[PDB]
Amino acid sequence: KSCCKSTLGRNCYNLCRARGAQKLCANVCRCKLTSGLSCPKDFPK
Amino acid sequence: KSCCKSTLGRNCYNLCRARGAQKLCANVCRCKLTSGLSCPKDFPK
Amino acid sequence: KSCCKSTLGRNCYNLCRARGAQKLCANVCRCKLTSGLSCPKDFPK
Amino acid sequence: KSCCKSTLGRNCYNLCRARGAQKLCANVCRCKLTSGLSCPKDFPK
Repeated sequence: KSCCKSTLGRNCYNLCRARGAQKLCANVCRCKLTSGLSCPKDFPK
Repeated sequence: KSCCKSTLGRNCYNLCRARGAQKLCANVCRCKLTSGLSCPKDFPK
Repeated sequence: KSCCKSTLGRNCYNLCRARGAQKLCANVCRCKLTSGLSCPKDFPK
Repeated sequence: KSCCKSTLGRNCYNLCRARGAQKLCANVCRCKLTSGLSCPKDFPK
């Protein structure tokens, strides 16, 4: 699951995924990938 | 597939998975992960 | 995809998968695992 | 996702996948595998 800090980072990640991998997109859009089924409180977007 | 020993361990695993990986949750909730499509007799929950 | 040589090997594999991994079950039931979407002529079951 | 350069390469890849892996089929049919959800402009088929 990807978990972003802001709505900005969420749009960033989704657009990035058109051509990039999860892991690279998470980094550039300041998002976090988690193994859990829910996002932490601090990465709710 | 995850296979737990008790109902307690099952609730434990399911809640744990909100933020943890299968493998760490199995350990802490005393469950077992199997490659089979069914659970052994001793981990039926 | 699993591809078996006989119907016997097919029942064997399916039952085996209740508790075993694809790779171990293929071996014991004399089946083959393929990356292709179809089975070879010689493993049609 | 697989992304091919021509329709020819697309038919090539799809037929190849009946018996081959993604990675080998991409190579022989001159296609590219991408982690992105969309294909680059130069591999649109």
